[PDB]
Amino acid sequence: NLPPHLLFTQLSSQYGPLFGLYAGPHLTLVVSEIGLVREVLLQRGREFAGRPKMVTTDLLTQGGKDIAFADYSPLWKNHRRLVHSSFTLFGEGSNKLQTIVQEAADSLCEELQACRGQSSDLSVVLMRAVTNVICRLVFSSSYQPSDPELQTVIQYNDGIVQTIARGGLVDIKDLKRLKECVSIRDQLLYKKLLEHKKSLTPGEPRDLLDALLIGQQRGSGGADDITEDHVLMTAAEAFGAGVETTSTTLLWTIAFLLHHPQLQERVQAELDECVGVDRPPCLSDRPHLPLLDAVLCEVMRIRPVSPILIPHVAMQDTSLGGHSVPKGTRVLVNMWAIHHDPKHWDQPEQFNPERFLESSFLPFGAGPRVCVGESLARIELFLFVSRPLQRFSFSCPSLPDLQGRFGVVLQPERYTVTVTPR
Ligand SMILES: CC(=O)[C@H]1CC[C@H]2[C@@H]3CCC4=CC(=O)CC[C@]4(C)[C@H]3CC[C@]12C
Repeated sequence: NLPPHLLFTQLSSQYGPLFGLYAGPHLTLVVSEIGLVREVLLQRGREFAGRPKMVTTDLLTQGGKDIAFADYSPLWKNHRRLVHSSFTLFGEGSNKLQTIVQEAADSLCEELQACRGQSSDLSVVLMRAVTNVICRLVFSSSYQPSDPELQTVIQYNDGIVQTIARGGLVDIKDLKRLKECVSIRDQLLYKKLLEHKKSLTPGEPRDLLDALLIGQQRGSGGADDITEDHVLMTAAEAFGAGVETTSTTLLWTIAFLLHHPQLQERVQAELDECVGVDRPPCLSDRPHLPLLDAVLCEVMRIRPVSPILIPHVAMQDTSLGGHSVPKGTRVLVNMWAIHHDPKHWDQPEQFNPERFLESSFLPFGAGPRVCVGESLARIELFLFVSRPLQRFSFSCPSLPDLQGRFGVVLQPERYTVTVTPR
């Protein structure tokens, strides 16, 4: 009838913004209002920082050794501290990410030239580009578009997406097809991991994978220290969490610029004044591109990639609203609600980047469980989007459907778009 994110958004008007669903022994709360969600993420962030141990996830994360589906704990804090710093170093700390992402936007731009004068479907092409970026950032891969090993990775990532899309988080088989995908994935990375452990300079540099292995190098004894399996799982997750979210956010951006050609022209003016028409845009231009940033913020608001977050589990007996919340309780954060709440947003259903130009905006979550790839994401999307807008104009050749479909993320239905440069 109606997807859960809209259903509970819709019920929040008449009945409350906190809803309790029952199934089996576990209570499941759904939270559709900013104060409540802030209570879960920030205010009692630590209490609700647990994750649920499903069987798909176990396969995925070799038993909860990743970041996303592991419980808050001494081991998980060191692990994430290790991760967070790794990313910071590659993005803010220097220009390895900038370079990776610029040089990839080249390839992407080049691929698009050749697609003129078609009414191409991009999505594959972008998928490729963001996947390549993450291959680069994690292994120092040097694949070009045609490369078969890159093609392997997209194919096992793709299989995992397809598999999960049909089936379970079981919030609210064929589980063998995942194991298969997972195995080829686990092996290929491990190989890369072996290749990396052999050539390893701690001072620096040269890779997210290096950076974890160093961190794991410094690994006194069991209790709260990361094994090597977490390194591998964290590398796998950089794709798992990073590709489909980033590619989709790009797919929406473009989808919306088709509906708003004027706005696409306005951002293109911004780029022309501020950046050359030759120079590639780089991170230092960010402050000087206020509209673009607005556009990006708006896309992330209006079509949240995960309109319901992965559950937050109640680590101890706690409370929410003024209501007690037993240990083990699952809490679904309704990202669509808080991003479409008319109490907090004027014309929340209209695409208006100007609303970010002049509070309950949490595109990356927040609190202990906040996105660990936020800095990387933001840089990815800035760099990617400035370049194609600088080099290309995207028009309709009937306009794409902006409702959205739920794969493993919320995403627009496949569309054709005319791609035209200068
Ligand atoms: C909540 C969020 O936006 C991110 C954080 C972790 C991410 C998940 C991590 C596991 C995963 C692996 C994949 O290969 C596909 C997408 C999924 C299913 C990811 C969907 C987006 C998630 C759920």
